[PDB]
Amino acid sequence: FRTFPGIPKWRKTHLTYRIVNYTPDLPKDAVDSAVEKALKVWEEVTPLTFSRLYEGEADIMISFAVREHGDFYPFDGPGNVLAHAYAPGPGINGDAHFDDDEQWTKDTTGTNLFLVAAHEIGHSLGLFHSANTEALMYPLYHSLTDLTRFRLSQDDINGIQSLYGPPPD
Ligand SMILES: [Ca+2]
Ligand SMILES: [Ca+2]
Ligand SMILES: [Ca+2]
Ligand SMILES: [Zn+2]
Ligand SMILES: [Zn+2]
Repeated sequence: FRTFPGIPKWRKTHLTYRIVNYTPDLPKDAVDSAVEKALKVWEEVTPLTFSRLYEGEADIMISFAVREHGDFYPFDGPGNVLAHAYAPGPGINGDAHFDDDEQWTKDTTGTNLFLVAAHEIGHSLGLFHSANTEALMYPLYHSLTDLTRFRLSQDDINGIQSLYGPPPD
């Protein structure tokens, strides 16, 4: 595992999230599930908790965008960059943007939302790119057909617990 410079991390244990908009690619409740599922992955191995907001600014703002959206890093059309997120902090920090020029799916027939979400939210919680090929933080998005087999790798667990520790009890 690897962490950002000056090891940015949330100084609080309870974080809020907000799904700013929805993609035409999927039913709305499939986006919610993917996100809440992605949150569970991290929540389970740390004392971190999450709650949802539908107004105001949440710690982690989630949205779907195309090309040039609200920042200095415009998306790039089909394929390649799938999504991007900011390390812990105020404002756009912790925020996660997803490229809609991809076909987001609940399965592996295009770009699986849950898988990329899990990855991006890694970045939101302070994790950088791992060198371990079997890790979720590894920069390689494979069309991991076997979602049925997915398991957070010990490397990812090590890295997130380095910042927030194991669950309370
Ligand atoms: Ca934020
Ligand atoms: Ca792209
Ligand atoms: Ca699309
Ligand atoms: Zn962006
Ligand atoms: Zn990444």
